[PDB]
Amino acid sequence: SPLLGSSWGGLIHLYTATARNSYHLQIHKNGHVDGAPHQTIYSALMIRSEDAGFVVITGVMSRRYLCMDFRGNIFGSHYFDPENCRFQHQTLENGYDVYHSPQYHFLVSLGRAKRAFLPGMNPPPYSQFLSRRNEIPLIHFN
Ligand SMILES: O=S(=O)(O)OC[C@H]1O[C@@](COS(=O)(=O)O)(O[C@H]2O[C@H](COS(=O)(=O)O)[C@@H](OS(=O)(=O)O)[C@H](OS(=O)(=O)O)[C@H]2OS(=O)(=O)O)[C@@H](OS(=O)(=O)O)[C@@H]1OS(=O)(=O)O
Repeated sequence: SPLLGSSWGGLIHLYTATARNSYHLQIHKNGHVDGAPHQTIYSALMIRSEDAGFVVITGVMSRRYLCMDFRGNIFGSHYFDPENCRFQHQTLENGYDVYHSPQYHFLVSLGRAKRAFLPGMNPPPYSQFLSRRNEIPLIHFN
């Protein structure tokens, strides 16, 4: 499905390129967040950039904001809460990206192992992301 620059929707799929098992972050209609081996309409995200490297991420099809609780668990919420739904984004020296809670420090990741982004150490491979341009034709979104 060859798409033009004016037909991919500006949507991005976050892929755990360096993890042992790589997936695209998926936000389901019910708010559950997991991984999809290949791009799906539910892994298509709108990543809104703000100042100072902060971002607000929304799953286009689920209509939910990516949020995180105090334990680092991520989920999709229909309601935006600044204490849980805004992340600090940053590109590491190795070229991959990480997203972490400015209040809880935990890194966004797909599995049960939650790790805090702390100064003086490197984040684990499973928490590193690569932004992949959406390749799913827009007719599939709704
Ligand atoms: O926190 S831990 O130190 O215990 O590590 C857990 C995370 O380790 C990974 C790899 O991390 S990475 O190196 O940064 O990429 O892999 C480990 O767990 C997976 C998933 O296990 S699970 O029980 O099904 O959930 C194992 O993969 S698999 O064999 O099940 O397919 C890994 O085994 S293997 O090396 O692939 O053979 C296992 O590695 S190890 O034994 O700890 O060395 C992350 O999983 S990953 O994201 O799928 O790559 C783990 O993250 S997780 O949140 O725990 O799932």
